[PDB]
Amino acid sequence: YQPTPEDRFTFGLWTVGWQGRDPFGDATRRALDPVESVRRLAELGAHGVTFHDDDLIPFGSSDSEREEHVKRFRQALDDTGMKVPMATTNLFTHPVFKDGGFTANDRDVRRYALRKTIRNIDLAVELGAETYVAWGGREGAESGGAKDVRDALDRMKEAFDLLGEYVTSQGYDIRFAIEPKPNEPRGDILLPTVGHALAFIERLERPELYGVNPEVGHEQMAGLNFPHGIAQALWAGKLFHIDLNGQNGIKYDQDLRFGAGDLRAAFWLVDLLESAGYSGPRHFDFKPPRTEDFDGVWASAAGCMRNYLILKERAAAFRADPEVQEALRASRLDELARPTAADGLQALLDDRSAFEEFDVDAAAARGMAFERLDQLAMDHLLGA
Amino acid sequence: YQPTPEDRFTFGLWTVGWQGRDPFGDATRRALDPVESVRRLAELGAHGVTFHDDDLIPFGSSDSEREEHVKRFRQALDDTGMKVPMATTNLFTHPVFKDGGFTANDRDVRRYALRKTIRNIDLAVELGAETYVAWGGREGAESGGAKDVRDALDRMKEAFDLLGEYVTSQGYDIRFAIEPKPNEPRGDILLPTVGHALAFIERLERPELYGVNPEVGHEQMAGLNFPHGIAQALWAGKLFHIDLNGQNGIKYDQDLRFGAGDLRAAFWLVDLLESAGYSGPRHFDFKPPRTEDFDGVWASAAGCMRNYLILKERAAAFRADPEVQEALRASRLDELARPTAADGLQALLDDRSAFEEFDVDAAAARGMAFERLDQLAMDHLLGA
Amino acid sequence: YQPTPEDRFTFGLWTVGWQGRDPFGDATRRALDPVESVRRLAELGAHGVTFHDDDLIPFGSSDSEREEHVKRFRQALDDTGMKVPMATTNLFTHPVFKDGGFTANDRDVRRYALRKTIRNIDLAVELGAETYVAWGGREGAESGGAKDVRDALDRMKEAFDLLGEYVTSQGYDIRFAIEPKPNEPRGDILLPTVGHALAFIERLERPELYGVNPEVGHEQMAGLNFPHGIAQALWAGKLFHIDLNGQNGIKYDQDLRFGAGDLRAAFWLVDLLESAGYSGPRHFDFKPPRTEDFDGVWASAAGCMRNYLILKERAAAFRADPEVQEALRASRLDELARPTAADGLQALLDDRSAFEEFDVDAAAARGMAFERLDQLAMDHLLGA
Amino acid sequence: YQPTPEDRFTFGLWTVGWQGRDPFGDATRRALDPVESVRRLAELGAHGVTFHDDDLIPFGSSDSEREEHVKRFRQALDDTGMKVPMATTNLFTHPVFKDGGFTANDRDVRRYALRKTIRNIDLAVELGAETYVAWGGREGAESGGAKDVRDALDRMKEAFDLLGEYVTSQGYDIRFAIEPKPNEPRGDILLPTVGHALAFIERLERPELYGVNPEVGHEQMAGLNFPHGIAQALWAGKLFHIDLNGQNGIKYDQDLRFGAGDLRAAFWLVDLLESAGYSGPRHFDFKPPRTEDFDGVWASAAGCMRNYLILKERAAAFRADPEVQEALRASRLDELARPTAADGLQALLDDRSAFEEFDVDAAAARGMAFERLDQLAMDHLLGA
Ligand SMILES: [Mn+2]
Ligand SMILES: [Mn+2]
Ligand SMILES: [Mn+2]
Ligand SMILES: [Mn+2]
Ligand SMILES: [Mn+2]
Ligand SMILES: [Mn+2]
Ligand SMILES: [Mn+2]
Ligand SMILES: [Mn+2]
Repeated sequence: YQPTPEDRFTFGLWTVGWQGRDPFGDATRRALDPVESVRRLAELGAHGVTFHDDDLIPFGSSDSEREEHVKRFRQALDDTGMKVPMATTNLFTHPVFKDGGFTANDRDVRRYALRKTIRNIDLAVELGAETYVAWGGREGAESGGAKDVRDALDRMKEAFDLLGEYVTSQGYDIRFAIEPKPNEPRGDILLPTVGHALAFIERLERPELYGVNPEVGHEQMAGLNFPHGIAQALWAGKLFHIDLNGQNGIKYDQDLRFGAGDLRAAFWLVDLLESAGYSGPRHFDFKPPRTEDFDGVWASAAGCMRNYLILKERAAAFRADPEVQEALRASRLDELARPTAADGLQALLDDRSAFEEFDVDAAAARGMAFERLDQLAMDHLLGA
Repeated sequence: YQPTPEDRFTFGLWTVGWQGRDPFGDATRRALDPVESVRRLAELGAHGVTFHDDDLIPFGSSDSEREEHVKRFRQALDDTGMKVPMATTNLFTHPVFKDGGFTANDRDVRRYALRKTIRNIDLAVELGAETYVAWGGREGAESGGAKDVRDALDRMKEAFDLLGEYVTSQGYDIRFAIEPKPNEPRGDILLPTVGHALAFIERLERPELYGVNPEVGHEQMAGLNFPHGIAQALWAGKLFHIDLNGQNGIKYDQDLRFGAGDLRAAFWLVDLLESAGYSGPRHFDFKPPRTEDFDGVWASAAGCMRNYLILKERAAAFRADPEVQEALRASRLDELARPTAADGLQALLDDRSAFEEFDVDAAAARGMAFERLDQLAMDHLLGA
Repeated sequence: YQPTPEDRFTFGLWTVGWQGRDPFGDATRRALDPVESVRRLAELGAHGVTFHDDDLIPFGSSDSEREEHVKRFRQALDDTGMKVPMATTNLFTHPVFKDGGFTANDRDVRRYALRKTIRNIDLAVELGAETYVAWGGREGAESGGAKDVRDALDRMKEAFDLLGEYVTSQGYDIRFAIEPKPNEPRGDILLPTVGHALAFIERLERPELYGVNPEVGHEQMAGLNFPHGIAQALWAGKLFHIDLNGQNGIKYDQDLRFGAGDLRAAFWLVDLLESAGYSGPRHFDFKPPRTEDFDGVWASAAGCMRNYLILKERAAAFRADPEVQEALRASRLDELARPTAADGLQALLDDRSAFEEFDVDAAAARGMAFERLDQLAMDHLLGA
Repeated sequence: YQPTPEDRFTFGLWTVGWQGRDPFGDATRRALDPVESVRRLAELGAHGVTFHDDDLIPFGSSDSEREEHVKRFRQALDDTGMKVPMATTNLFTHPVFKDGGFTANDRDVRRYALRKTIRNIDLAVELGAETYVAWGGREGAESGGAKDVRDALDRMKEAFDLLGEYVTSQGYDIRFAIEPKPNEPRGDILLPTVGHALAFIERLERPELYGVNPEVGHEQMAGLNFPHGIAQALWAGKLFHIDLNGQNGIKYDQDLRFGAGDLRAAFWLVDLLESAGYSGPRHFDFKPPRTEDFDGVWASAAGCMRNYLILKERAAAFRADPEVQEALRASRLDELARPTAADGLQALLDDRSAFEEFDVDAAAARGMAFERLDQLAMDHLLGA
């Protein structure tokens, strides 16, 4: 279960580099030089790294400091063969963003948020990133009067439309991936789920330039089924990036290593990504727990990839097993894939087998055989 | 706080008529004749009633029994002046629907589900309903292998497209309202939130014929902010119906009377409906608790309307209060409503006040004054 | 992974016998004769069965009907070698219990609830049960004024005290196991968690006669860690029975087969039961999903036991692995087991190594190595 | 609704003094001098302040710095008439506590945690505090192997027993109040609810010296009913302190001002505290949102007290209303307060009205009238 380049595993600088600050505790680890993280991740078999502007370039850097940080980072990438497939903006840490970036009530803040973003899109392109994530962690409210959501969605559409105009005007080959989250750090976050973000994208001027960046933990913070949401994103053709991690139910954002948390959901997610032929990077947005020293940081990172690969093997074995294929037919998964009424509406209307002569009791007596199927899936997951 | 016809309060037959069966208990009340419910609701000041096919016409009725049930119902409506603004299909109670209606794995069931629906659309039109709700409570799964969600969404789009074709071919003035719910009775339900349903609608052949029917409790079962979801539905122009009730957090679907549950969310919801000028019926999908006899049934129903009207008065007083209007300006809600960059992208790019000369620390020092605003809102809610 | 008698797997009649009624759907399966369930469970390798009074004897039976039902059941038990280790009362299904049994506001109902219980304790003893469960599913409220909880806890203590007096007066070798649940079917249930039930027991007249009957799903409906709660029950010496099943987070009570739901929690639970030497039956309180016919019922039951046995093997392999034993020392689990201050208070107070000479920064630098440990646990669980 | 000294409202230094650091954001406010917070709180009508050791004395202070900080604080208290009813230890912020204080796996850390605590108990007594809170926010785990909970509970009992020995040996008039929380900052926290803490206390050597310090938000993070848990604490005689704030459901610990969050639960809590005659301080453990400047800090604090007083008036009006008193009898709350069987077990056993002649159907027909009662409560809450 040793990772390879084709596996395309990627990590945020802010993941392994998380110093361990939490709402109730100080840092437990020293800051990492992004150069060291690139080296260490490459040695573990990662394919690439991602960044927030402020992870790579200290906030408020001069042009000359900016240049030197980027230079050093590029040398590490060249030294290791690591790629930079995705970048994003930090529009959440600095106090100025306490009520939002793109949907701050203060118009001057909204404009500043756009200018910060646009500066880093230029950098992202310079580094070869083809995806630009946006997680509006500060867009939202703690109280009902603080944020008129219709006006906020107008400001959010305005901002993304301006960004689409900018990338189009520059001829850039980059697309955006909007990351939902239901809450934390705001009491409620705008675009709280995969669904709300998919729906919002359809109202943008250039919808083709935007997709979702769903995160395992975030949908689970709403008690939603993350494989189901990914399936809807896939169905819509909007899965432009994914964040992989673990989460134990409805609570604060834990960002556990991938595999931890809801293990059966991790299994079904890998099954779906691999079955659908998803071609994007398998990106980890996780935090080694603050209990850990650097050895545990690298162990946690390695474990992300290991778990993905173990689940990939098990899901593959599940789908290739003739007994599972038989069970899937027994449960009528083949029938679900066939059109209800390719014969068309009139034919349906005139088909007495769909109504007057439909034997409801005979149909109702038919078992779905879902338990046997799911125990086959469990046996495969556990290698039993 | 006495309801009037213009208030347009409506109730499902299945609401006050709920006999009190729950997962662990038998009925506590006798079945109600829909005629009696129409009479009683009218006496309380309701404007109309809604129905599932199977609430009005016992499942498996002959044509002559069908005719007589509808006749009796129409006499009660004519006797009282009650309207029937909305109808829907029961695609969840009968065993044949145990794996779904429109997304059942069995194709014969999917066709039967469409034919059942289409029959009741004809009835709904005969009774004057302009909205046709669809709550796919059985669409989903308990286990991961049981339901391929991409195939299920294909079958779901197929079904709604056929229904759109049918209403178009008949020249009917009816529109559909899809009701999300995250779970219960399936382990996970497809289209689990307002967002997922909005997104799904945009993929239908005739999107203009479909909106959402969000329910207070259902979004709350995912710990989501129901006023926020309604705001997004409004923003999209897709709020075609609403279900009002109460829910105490993330747990089974309680369907408490409106006002109960999250009271502050009820306040903010009423504020939003009234401020936006929502013109649809204020429909209650609630269940008088099984502890109650018929006197308590009618008390619970009355309480739905009373709470709506008390919250309407308080929200109106909040928005009309010059001190609140001052607080809203202090918190920059006026600024949120103004375009970020009506000057356009280039102007933004060339505006040094948005970047080089933006004083982040001065901006960050500015308080949002949201606490004073929210205590004004609380004072208004409580009449303090 | 074939079950044996020493495995002591037991099932409620109401588990495999669940006809599939849910809040939104009719039964999907016919009623099972308890005789058939005993036969079928024995063929799968179960050790015994448990019952509610009303599962074995239809409510309202005459003495002669009572005798004949018990006779038939006893013949099946004798035919199969199945045991009856536990019984309980149905104080939740009949309408009379809509506000509770022991804590109903109506005193006449409370007395009736006690008499119903006492009748079935006599039967339980006749059948050899040594544990008598009590799940007060109707004890609680939907609204705040309906139930004064201090008075309710007085009535609850009164009832259990009377039951303790009764078993003592009869010389019966039976102990009680109180089953917490946070909600459903009441909006909030009294004694909502393992903790609240442990605390309540300590106030009873004869605390030694009462323990907890925790259920996996029930603690998870509060987002609690079920292995942690079991550990506290074990620590207190109060784990008198356990209910095993699966649950996918904070939602309605799903009662999935054991292993389903939170798989990693199932692993840690089995590890704890086996490591602690728990000697009670491994009882399943689960419901085969209503999608299933009888073949799927028996498959689901078999799967409960299979998953328990697969997890037992993996946990055993984890604890026996010298590499895990090394990791556990690396993480200082050995140190957690040693007294903080067996030297006593004064010695602690006078120990400069505990304060003036304690190097906080050196201590803080020490990693806990928990990630490596947990990846060893994951590898063992998955057989990787 | 102006607060008075008899109202006994108290605040933690760390509440109004919270600088606004969250998991995703830097401080938005400068640090407050505890002297200024004492002055400002007194001007708002608070009765007193509480502290963690590290809120009053910077961690690592010399004896002379310690003395000067305490001196300044005592002058402000004397200047204002403010009291210090409660103190506590910070055993969560410093890295050394990343795996716990009293239940850290490292024994040297456990001893250090005890010595830190004991030092501040001496200070607490010097300042007149009669209650000493303990919130073990770091006691727990993110993974299953990291923490053997039985061993941890042994270490936790050891620590509290040593503290009880210490206060007894010194002749101090101080009692402990253990604060449960279900999670955050650990994945699961030991003693996660009021119930688990009540149960744990009963196993200590000197149980009379320990009670609970329940926090509104914390029980709500488990979706529990906070008034119910308080009622059980009251019933047990163990409510030694309370933390008041707001929380919007199952999510991260929000610490909103009291009244915010679940308003109806705030109503029922105040009703219960006032009806039971609770005599402890009404302590607020809340955080003004980081959106706010200092004006909003003081507004938020004022709002805590205002909401408590508005709810007190409404609850009082509810209980004094003859119509409510009539409704409470109609719902049989009087009967719930009367013994089930003061006649004793034998009498119960011989009472044919409790069994053979109990008319279940007549009893079951009786409505509980809970909806009318709850609408009276709602009308009172809203002043309608
Ligand atoms: Mn996250
Ligand atoms: Mn992410
Ligand atoms: Mn509902
Ligand atoms: Mn509804
Ligand atoms: Mn259950
Ligand atoms: Mn159970
Ligand atoms: Mn808190
Ligand atoms: Mn607290």
